[PDB]
Amino acid sequence: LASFLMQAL
Repeated sequence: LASFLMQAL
């Protein structure tokens, strides 16, 4: 999940 939110960056 973290990566799915951090993809914004």
